[PDB]
Amino acid sequence: HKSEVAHRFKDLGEENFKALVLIAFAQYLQQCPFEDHVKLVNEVTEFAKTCVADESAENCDKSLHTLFGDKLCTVATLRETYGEMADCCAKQEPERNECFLQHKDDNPNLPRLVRPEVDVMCTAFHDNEETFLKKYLYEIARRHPYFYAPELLFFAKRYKAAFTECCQAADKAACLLPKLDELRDEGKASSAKQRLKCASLQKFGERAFKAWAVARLSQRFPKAEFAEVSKLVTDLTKVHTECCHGDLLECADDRADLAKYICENQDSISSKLKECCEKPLLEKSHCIAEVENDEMPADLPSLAADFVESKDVCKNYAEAKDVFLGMFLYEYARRHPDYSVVLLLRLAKTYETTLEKCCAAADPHECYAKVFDEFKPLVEEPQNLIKQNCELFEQLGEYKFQNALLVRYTKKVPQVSTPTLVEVSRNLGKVGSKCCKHPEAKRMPCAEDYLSVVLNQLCVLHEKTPVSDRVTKCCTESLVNRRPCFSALEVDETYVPKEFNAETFTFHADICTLSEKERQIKKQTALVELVKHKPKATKEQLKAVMDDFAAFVEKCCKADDKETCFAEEGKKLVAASQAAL
Ligand SMILES: CCCCCCCCCCCCCCCC(=O)O
Ligand SMILES: CCCCCCCCCCCCCCCC(=O)O
Ligand SMILES: CCCCCCCCCCCCCCCC(=O)O
Repeated sequence: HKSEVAHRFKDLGEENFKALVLIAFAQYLQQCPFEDHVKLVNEVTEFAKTCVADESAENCDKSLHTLFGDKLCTVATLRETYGEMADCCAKQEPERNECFLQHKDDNPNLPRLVRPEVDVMCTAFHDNEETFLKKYLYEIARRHPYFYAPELLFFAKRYKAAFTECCQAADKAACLLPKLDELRDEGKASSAKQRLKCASLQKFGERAFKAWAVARLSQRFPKAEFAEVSKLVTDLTKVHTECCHGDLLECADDRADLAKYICENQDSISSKLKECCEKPLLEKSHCIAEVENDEMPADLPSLAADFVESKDVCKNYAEAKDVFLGMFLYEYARRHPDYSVVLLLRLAKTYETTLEKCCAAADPHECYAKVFDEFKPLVEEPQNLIKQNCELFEQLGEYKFQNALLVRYTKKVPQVSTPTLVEVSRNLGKVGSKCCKHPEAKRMPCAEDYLSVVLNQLCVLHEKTPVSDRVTKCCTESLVNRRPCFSALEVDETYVPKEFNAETFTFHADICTLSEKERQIKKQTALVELVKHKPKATKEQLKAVMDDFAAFVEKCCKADDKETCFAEEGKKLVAASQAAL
């Protein structure tokens, strides 16, 4: 263990080191040009090979934290470009690394990355493959300076995979665009989850996080003993607190540790793990954390012995409340992978709340014998909406369904921005497609999964530009109560309808040109605007107007002189709708 650079270069491989060095630098120095970092990276790599050859050589003894610092502080235009940051360089180390972390900018002012024409990509990718990929790695890096670097590195390679396949396929855009849309979407998702998880830790504190993890880890490793789960939860909770804080190496090394541990103690934890524990350093902890729920033990009791019918319960509770409730959750979670992490927390919070009454009451055993009764309705609420709504998505496909929701929520929260209403109805809709194709024993996690990100995205927009007290309530409640609070929203019976607008219901023959996506967005803005103009309108009345609009369109887009039909027939539609409503 002579040299941390040498170890990390041996550990990683040149090609990975190089990628990670690049992502590291790109995250701290977001206003420098790609070609500058190639210079850095290669300067570091060239250096890193010295030490691999002879860990005694100049500076090899130095700390990665110290060599990264020294590198940063030899950028000349550093005060010019960044200003405050430069002042960090005047600190001797331990603080200096902190000072660079402090003065990172999350969310700079940078132009949106344009996706080129398919053919430009494939061509460039052929012409010069590495410079193509790293360039774009450099661009996502600077735009997400707090994203775990090897996770990012993992996407680059799924990216490389998608070029390698489709730029040798006759119909390039037919292949590539969905693959890339998948990845766009799967990275915004990921890059939100991290922001949520960290924000959850600061606001709600370390306790609740452990609660969450226990439920989770127990769902995943049901054969493990509660102490093992506790060992895991604990270290895992360290890991999130350190990775949030933004130190790459602390986050990395901590994670590495945990992967060693899990694979060394493999038999104690999960059968479904051999696979992952084969994969090399970088992929290990990624893989572990993605992995399937292990199959549950056949020989499995009711909980009721240890948590209802035993005496010694109030003693066992009071002896250590958080550990006893831990045990409750461990036992309840591993019996139910088909529950949402959050569902299981509603059980524990409800349980908790009874013992607070019943251990302090005259007859404890009798104050609480009817408590798993209290769970019955808590488990059915999420189960029912799933059945109800996945039934409804079965009737009307993804699209007709999106419009069902678009009506639903526009009624509930009419004050929302119309685009905002369209995007979430659209996004929700998609969840329906994804999660409803699973069986019932597998739906409720999937949906928690998705809803949680949508529901957050929702609440960030709202944080920035507030529009509704009732929304604010949900976004400023526990991540446990979040989804129900939304489900609890009712039709806004206060709402004053919006002044009719001629232009809003005028359409032109340009929509017949537009892609089915493009069209649908046009149609769907209308439907909202319609809902916001005549909210007191019935589904029947609405399916009426919607069907007319639909015929109208397909009349003027199967007609000579399209433009003048849209002005004339549209004149009718509006008057005849204005009427019916
Ligand atoms: C001059 C030195 C600059 C810093 C070097 C770049 C940092 C790369 C090291 C990250 C190692 C990641 C370890 C994998 C842990 C995991 O499984 O996620
Ligand atoms: C290894 C011990 C883990 C500690 C387990 C904590 C048990 C608490 C379970 C109830 C859910 C807590 C959610 C936070 C919000 C609240 O209820 O106040
Ligand atoms: C920026 C703020 C936008 C807010 C959009 C308000 C619309 C509410 C959407 C909540 C969807 C959650 C799914 C709940 C399922 C249910 O209806 O029971």
